[PDB]
Amino acid sequence: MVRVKICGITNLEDALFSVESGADAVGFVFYPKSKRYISPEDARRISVELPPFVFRVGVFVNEEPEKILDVASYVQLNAVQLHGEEPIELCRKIAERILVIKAVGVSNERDMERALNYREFPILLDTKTPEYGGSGKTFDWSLILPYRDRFRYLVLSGGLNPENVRSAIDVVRPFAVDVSSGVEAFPGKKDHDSIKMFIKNAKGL
Amino acid sequence: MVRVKICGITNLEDALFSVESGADAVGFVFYPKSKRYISPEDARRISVELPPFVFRVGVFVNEEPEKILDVASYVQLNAVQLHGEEPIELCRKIAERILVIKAVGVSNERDMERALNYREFPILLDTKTPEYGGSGKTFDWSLILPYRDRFRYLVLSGGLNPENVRSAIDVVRPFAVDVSSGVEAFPGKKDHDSIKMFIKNAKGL
Repeated sequence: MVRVKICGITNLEDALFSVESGADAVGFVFYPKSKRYISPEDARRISVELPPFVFRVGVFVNEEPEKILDVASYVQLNAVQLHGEEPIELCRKIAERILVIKAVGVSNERDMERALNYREFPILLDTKTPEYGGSGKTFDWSLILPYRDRFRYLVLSGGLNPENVRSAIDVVRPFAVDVSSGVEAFPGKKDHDSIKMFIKNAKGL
Repeated sequence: MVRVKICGITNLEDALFSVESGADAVGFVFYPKSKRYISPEDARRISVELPPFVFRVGVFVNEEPEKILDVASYVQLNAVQLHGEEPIELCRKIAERILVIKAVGVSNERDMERALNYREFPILLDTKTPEYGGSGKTFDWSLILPYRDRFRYLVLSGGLNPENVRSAIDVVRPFAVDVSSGVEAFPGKKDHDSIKMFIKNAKGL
């Protein structure tokens, strides 16, 4: 069965609803220019309130290493998602202290070739970018297939929503699936019926 | 749906099988006198290999605080399970840095009253002790019921096995369920068919 991360959580109620509906991880965006940004202090409040067995992931975009580690210990993150153009050296330094997921933008196979240099880390494939946080009237999920067994663990991301998750999962059969705006009411606020349906469809409940 | 932690993991293959069968957390026992003991070094090897979105919990029994924190950062644990007679002060100090689950032995309601002093932390109720790591031709799960809503998150433990999990869960409706010997081939080695059935029955798959 697939794991599900709900990203862009900005408030306690959305986080708790996610956990109770079956989400395995919640994500906090620590990138200042994001509309889904949450301060380490606001995030800490939420993290501390959440139950065990649910990953708290912090999203950073080209943040300097020392700051990433300080926010992680403060907010008590379980993993760091490096979503910029961080070099493997930076990734390897962070990995000495906390688990790192390297996010890579992907739109064609040259991007998948770039992704293969990071194969030592769990990879989050952020499909069809920039545009927004993801999206497409279904990205050709099959183009990722020939590279699937080259990675240890794969998290599918970008444009996933309640109507298209199952298809994406059937094709790729990833370890996890990730979503932010595909289950939003508006920027920073989740739509509960959407989170419910997304998890039900992704997991086959 | 309930979360499932498989405790007493001593080897990589048992851990990976647990994750792939649906377990949400794996537990490493760092109590030297346990037959399921694993050194921080051996545990680190396994932790580093596991995918994200799966909790690594470390089990300590009356260990001094500084040593608990060192093993946690070294092995990259996501939570600490204090399974001795640790006072709330020790629990509160550890909690400043990493999530803590307080395990409490429970056989009657005086024990549940003792458990209520730790209600600020997620509680693991270790039913019917000492004897072994748990057990009973079903502990009267219903005695925990009147105390259920006093705790934030509850992890049911002790004597759970593939045949009795559903019943225990129906009665209490805990956040999680925990098992070690109920899915073992012998001390330290898991039986894969048992892990499979336990998770399938606990989660209703």
